Amino acid sequence: SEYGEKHTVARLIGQLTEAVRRRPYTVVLFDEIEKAHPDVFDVLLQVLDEGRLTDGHGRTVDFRNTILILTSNLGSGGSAEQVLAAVRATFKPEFINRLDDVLIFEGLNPEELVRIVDIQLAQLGKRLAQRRLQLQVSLPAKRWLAQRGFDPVYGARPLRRLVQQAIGDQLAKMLLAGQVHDGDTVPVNVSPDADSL
Amino acid sequence: QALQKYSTDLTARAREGKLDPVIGRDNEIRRVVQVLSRRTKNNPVLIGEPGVGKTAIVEGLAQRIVAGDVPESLRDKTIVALDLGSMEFEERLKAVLDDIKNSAGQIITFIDELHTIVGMIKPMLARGELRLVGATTLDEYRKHIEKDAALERRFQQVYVGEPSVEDTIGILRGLKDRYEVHHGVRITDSALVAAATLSDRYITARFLPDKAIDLVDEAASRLRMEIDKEEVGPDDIADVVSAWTGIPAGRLLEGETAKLLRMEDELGKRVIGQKAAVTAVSDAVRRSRAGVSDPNRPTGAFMFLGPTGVGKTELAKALADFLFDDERAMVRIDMSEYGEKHTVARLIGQLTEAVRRRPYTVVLFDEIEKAHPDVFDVLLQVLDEGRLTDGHGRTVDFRNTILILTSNLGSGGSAEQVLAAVRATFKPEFINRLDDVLIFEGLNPEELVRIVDIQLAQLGKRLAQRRLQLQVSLPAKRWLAQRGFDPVYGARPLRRLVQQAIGDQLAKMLLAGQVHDGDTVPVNVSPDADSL
Repeated sequence: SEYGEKHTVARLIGQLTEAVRRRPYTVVLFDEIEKAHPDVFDVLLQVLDEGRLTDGHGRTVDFRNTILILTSNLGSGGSAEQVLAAVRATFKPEFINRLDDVLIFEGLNPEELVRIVDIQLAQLGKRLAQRRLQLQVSLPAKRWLAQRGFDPVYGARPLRRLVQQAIGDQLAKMLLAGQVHDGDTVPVNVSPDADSL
Repeated sequence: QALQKYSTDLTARAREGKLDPVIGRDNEIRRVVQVLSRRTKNNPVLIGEPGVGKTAIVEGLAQRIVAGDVPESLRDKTIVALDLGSMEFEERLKAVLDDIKNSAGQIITFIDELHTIVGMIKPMLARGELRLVGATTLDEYRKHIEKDAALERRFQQVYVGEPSVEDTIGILRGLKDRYEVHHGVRITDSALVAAATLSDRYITARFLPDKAIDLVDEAASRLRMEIDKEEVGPDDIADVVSAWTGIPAGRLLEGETAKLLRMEDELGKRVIGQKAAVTAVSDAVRRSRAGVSDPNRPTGAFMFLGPTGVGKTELAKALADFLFDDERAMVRIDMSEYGEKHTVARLIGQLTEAVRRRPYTVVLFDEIEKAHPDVFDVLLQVLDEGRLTDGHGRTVDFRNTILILTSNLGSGGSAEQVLAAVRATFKPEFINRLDDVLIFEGLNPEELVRIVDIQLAQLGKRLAQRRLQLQVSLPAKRWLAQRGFDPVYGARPLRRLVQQAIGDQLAKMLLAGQVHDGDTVPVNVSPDADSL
C-alpha cells in the first residue's frame, strides 16, 4: 500500500529477499496490490511461473515451495462480471494468466452471522483469563447482538465495535470502582434497550 | 493521533456549552441525518445564499449529538473540523487520510468553505469511508466546483432557504448581554425590535442575522463616542442606517397612516392634473397595506397609455420616490429592443436576478408595442400567478411588486378609437389579465402655468453650487406659458423653451464676467425676448 512511485522497488530487491533465504517455507502476503504503480507487477512477474529473482550480491533465491497470497478490493459489489471486468482494467493480461484460480468472496448472510458473536465473546472471555472473570451471556442478548449487525456494506467489522460499545464500556466502568473482583461472575441481561449488568 | 495537530474539535467545545443555541429548522437537520447515514457516497453539502445560517445547522447537529436525539448508528461520533490553511504536502495529507480511515468511521470530518479544495481524495469519497460535511455560498459553487464535474457527482446538494425576522428577534434578545459588557452601555429592547425590522426594507445586499448585528454594534460605538442618552434607542439605529447607504436623505423614516392618508395630494407636487389616474394608483397601495389584497396576485398590475408628452413616465418614477426614498432602486427594463423572437433569453436572467435579492421593487416596461408577440407569452404567467422559472430551476415569486406598463397606442383617439386599437395587437387572453386600463388626457393651458413654476424651481435647485438666486417676474412667468402651445407634443417643448430663452444668454453671461457667486440675476420682459 506504500509503493505509489516507481523507485520503491529497491527496498525489496532486500526486505523480500533476505527473509526467505533463511527459512524457505514461509507463506507470503501482499496486502492491497491495487495501489502499487504498474512497475511492481513487473518485479512480481518472474516470481510467478519461474520462482527465482536476483539482488545485488548475485544469488537466485528460489520461491519454489511457498504459498503466495494476494488480496484486493476491486469493484466491491460487482454483480457477476462488473467485479471481474474491473480486474482487466489495471492488470495486463500477461499477469492475469500467470495466476491460479481467481477467487471471489461473497458478502455475509444474517443466518451465518450469529456464530461470529459466539467467536467474539469467546475471544473476550479468553482475554479476561488474568482475572479469572467468567461472564454469563444469555441467548436473548446473544441474538440481540445479531440484529444490530446490519447494512451489508461494512461487513462484520461494525459488530466488533458494537461489542465494545455495549459490554466493554459499562464493564470497564464497573471494573475499576469496586463491585467486580477476581473469580466473580458478571452476567449480562437484556434491559429493554441496552445491555445491563 | 495526527488529527490532534491539524484540527479543532467542535464536540470538545460543545461539551462545555460554548456554542450559541440553534433554534428552528428541524427539516434540514433531519435531511442531514438522512443523507449522512446511507451506505455509499454519504457526504452532504449545504448550499444557500450567504447569511441564512449554514454553520448554525452543523453546530445544531453537534448540539443534538451531544444531547442524544439522533438514531442508534450516529451516537457518539465526534465531529473533527479539518483545515486546509494550517496544513511534504502529499505525505501530510496521506497521513491525515490514513488516520481517518484507521478508525471505524467514528469521526465525521467537516471542511468548511470547501471551494478551496480544488487548488488523491477522489477515490476515498466515492467508496464511502470519510464522512464530509461542507458549506458553500451558492455563487462560489458554480465557479469553483461545477467547473470540475468529476468531483461534484460525489456530493448531495442540500438547499437552505434564508430569510425570517421572528427568529432573529429571539437571537438579538439572546446576544444582548455580550455587547453591553464590552462597550459599557445599556441596550433597550425597544430598539432591538427596530434594528431587525428596519434592516430588511433598507439594507438589501447582505443576508440575515449578521446584518442585524452590525447596526447594534455601530450604534453602541457611536454612543461611546458621544459619551467620550445613557442607553441606545430607536433613533440612533435610524442614524446609522441613514449615514450608511444614505437612506435617510430619501424619506427619513417616512412610514405610517399619516403618510398614506395624504398620497393623492402628496404626489401632486411632481405630477399636475391626471387626477382620475392618480386616484387609482393611490388605491392599489392603500388596499395592499390594509390587508384586503388577493394573496396570490401582484398587488397592482395596471397599464396606462395615451398621447405623448403627458407625464406617463414621470408618474411611474414619482410613486417610486416615497416608497424607497430614492428614484434609482427600481427595475427599469426597456422592451423597445425585443423586435425578434429570441431576445427572451436575456430576461429568462436580467429580470430574474434583480428581484430575488430584494422582492419589493416596482417594475417598468417601456414601449411594449415594439415587442414581437412572443414576449407577451413570457409575461402571461407573470400576471395572475406571480412566478416564472430560469435555468437553475427556481420559481421567483412576483407576489408583492407593482407592475407598470406604458404605451402610446393611437395617440389621439376620440373615445373608442384609442381603445379598439389595443384590441388589434393584444390577444384577449392578455387584456383580461390586466387591471383597469387607464387613459391619460392631454394638457389644458389652464393647468400648464404651474409646470413653469416646477421647471424654474428645478433650475433654481440646479444652481445651488453657485448660490445664484434668480428673480423671475410674473409677466415673464406667464409669457412662458403662451409659447407652450400646439397640443401634439405635450409639455416637452416647454423644457426646450426654457433652455433657449434663459439658459443661452445666462450661459454666455456666466463665463465672461459680470455674474459671480451669491449675486441675483433678475429676468425682465424685453418687448420680444427675455432680458437680464
